[PDB]
Amino acid sequence: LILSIVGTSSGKTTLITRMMPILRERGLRVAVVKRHADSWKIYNSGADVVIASPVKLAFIRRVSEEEGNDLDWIYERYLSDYDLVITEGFSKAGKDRIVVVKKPEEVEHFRQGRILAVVCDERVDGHKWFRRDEVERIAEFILSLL
Amino acid sequence: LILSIVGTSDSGKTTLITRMMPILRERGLRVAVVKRKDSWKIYNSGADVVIASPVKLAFIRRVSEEEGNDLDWIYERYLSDYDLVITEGFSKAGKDRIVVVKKPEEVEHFRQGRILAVVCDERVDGHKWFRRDEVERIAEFILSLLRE
Ligand SMILES: [Cl-]
Ligand SMILES: [Pr+3]
Repeated sequence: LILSIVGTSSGKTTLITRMMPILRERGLRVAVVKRHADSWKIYNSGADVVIASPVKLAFIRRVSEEEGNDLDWIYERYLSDYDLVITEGFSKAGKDRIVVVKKPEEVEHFRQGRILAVVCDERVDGHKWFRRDEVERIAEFILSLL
Repeated sequence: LILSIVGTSDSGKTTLITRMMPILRERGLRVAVVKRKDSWKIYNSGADVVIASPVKLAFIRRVSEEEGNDLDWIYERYLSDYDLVITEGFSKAGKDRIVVVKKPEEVEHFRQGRILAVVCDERVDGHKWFRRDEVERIAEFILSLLRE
């Protein structure tokens, strides 16, 4: 499953990070794609880099514009083994999304794909509506989607 | 093809790699090097993380210790479309290697795989030999082995 969590400036991050223990406890492997719209010397010289450590691996590579803006390429190439892929932002990709906002009027901004739910403290009309701190229920909602 | 750059000077390995890189790349070779705040928060919470931008992508992910130590596992997941993979270290993995040392007798400590050449300011016996400065010659040597 690929799902976008989108909305206004750090409410999105808190939701993702707070839901994460619950999603992982159910046995999901999860990746999060965040778009920005030494090893540096090596990278800067022309090489893509893997940095390997006992418990963490990092891979930094040049991509063409067409690759870097292509969510489904990124997924097919590197994330095909994951149960759940969540984007933070990547709204233009038109994936089904959860919209996380401060004010209900902001929801309107994010109709670039299908709105599965809205997370807001104030009443949101016209959508399935979760309050920001209902992390368990929102996680359960995502688990239902699969 | 995976080539290790091994030896006694951390800085001299890294310098040889970066000086050679523009020459290797001008041949339209695709090269990768393997070496030993919100995305950090997401990572800590238990997600693997992709940071995407129009021309650069970073994939940060949890591994077991054996996976992270395993060059072939890394090659498969990540590196199968490169024309050349360079390793900075990983001497004990036994890949063919270029050995970069200060003193000729240090060469003896890097015999875990095939020694293709030795980089040393002082002449070394029993191996193909370049000085530290001969970056174009060492780069070409690497291009040559690729074409065989
Ligand atoms: Cl080494
Ligand atoms: Pr309710």
